[PDB]
Amino acid sequence: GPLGSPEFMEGVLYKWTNYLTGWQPRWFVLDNGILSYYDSQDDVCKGSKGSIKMAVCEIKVHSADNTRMELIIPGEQHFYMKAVNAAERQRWLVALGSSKASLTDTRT
Repeated sequence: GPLGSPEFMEGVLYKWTNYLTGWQPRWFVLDNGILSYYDSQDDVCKGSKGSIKMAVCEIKVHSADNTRMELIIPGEQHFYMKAVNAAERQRWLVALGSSKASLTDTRT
């Protein structure tokens, strides 16, 4: 994953809401082992209202290189994330996937 270059990642992901609404892009940034969500980029500066703690949350990454990844945090969870394309997904995989590999606390 992150090698030498600063381990920072930012962008949006597909988030499922309802069948009527379809899909809604939401803003996510990976920093310091925490994956935080915001309403927009400007909203980031206001201060996070909520975040996903990667050290306690699994980013589900297997092998198939494509946009589909899953975030599971026991209690809240049910976060499905999908990038623009598999390449974009790989960017998230660089920051997030490194967290998966030998992560803390009781997993699975």
